[PDB]
Amino acid sequence: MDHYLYAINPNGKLKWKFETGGSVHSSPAIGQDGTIYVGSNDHYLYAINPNGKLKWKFETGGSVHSSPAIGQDGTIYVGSN
Amino acid sequence: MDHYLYAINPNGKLKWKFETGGSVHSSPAIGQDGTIYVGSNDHYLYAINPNGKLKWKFETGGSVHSSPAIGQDGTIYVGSN
Amino acid sequence: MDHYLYAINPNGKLKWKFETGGSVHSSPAIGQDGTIYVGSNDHYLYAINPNGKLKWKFETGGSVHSSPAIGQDGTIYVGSN
Amino acid sequence: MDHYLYAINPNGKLKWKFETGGSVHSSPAIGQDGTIYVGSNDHYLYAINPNGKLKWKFETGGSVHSSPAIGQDGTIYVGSN
Repeated sequence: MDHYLYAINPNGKLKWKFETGGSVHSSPAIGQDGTIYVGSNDHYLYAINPNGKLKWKFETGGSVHSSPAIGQDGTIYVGSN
Repeated sequence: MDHYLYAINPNGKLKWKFETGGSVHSSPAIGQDGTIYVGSNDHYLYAINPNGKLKWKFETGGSVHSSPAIGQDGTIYVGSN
Repeated sequence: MDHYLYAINPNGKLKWKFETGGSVHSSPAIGQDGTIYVGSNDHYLYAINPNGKLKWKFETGGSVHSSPAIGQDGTIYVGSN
Repeated sequence: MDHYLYAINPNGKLKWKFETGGSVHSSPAIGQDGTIYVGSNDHYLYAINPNGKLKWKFETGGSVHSSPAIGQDGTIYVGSN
């Protein structure tokens, strides 16, 4: 499979996709600085930069179907399976 | 099973329905000009006008479960299976 | 099973629950007038009043795991399975 | 499998994790005082402080897949299986 997070332009064209190690069921969230957070079936929560490069990957105990929330001070909240 | 994205008035009467290729697990998102986006299990991220006409669809490698998010500049982000 | 939509108070106590005909996997959305919209495994999208009584129920072709969006003019958008 | 709700800093380092009873499919939501809410497959809608301490949990009849929504007045809405 593909396992990618997609970033698509208003005109229908691709901007970038980013690869995780498993399927992306989480829905993306976007913090004040433009960072995109999303979970994967591969265990991690991923921080991707607006241009599509990894920022960091945090590792939890299981797959991530829960979708992140961002609180005022920038904390990212998400559950794990 | 149904497979549509439904537009329904606050009064409860249907406004329009747009048939996609498979079940819509994806929750829609609304951009600045009012375009509605939503994944489809037919592997596409769809984008609909406020009048039920297809604007465009973007082909992903797999089923799109993830619900899209929209950045400040209109970029549409979403994950695929 | 229960099939209910729950409305819980900041203090942990119950305000009301509402019964559908099947399981509630959709996540709720809230329109400007306080109306709560959510889907069910039983096929319908449900409009519930702030006090917990039905407002109307719209019927689609399949179960509703997609979660609704509300656009500016009050349209409710949701997919079906 | 993991079962936690994770709080992670914008820098990527863990802030706290709060163990719930089962997998967290539910996506969290953030209220006015900063309380984080989230369902759990252990049949509860949880509510966490910004410091990883349980505020309260509310027992539903079944697994809570739905992600909560919050009204103007702080009421927490959510659906159950």
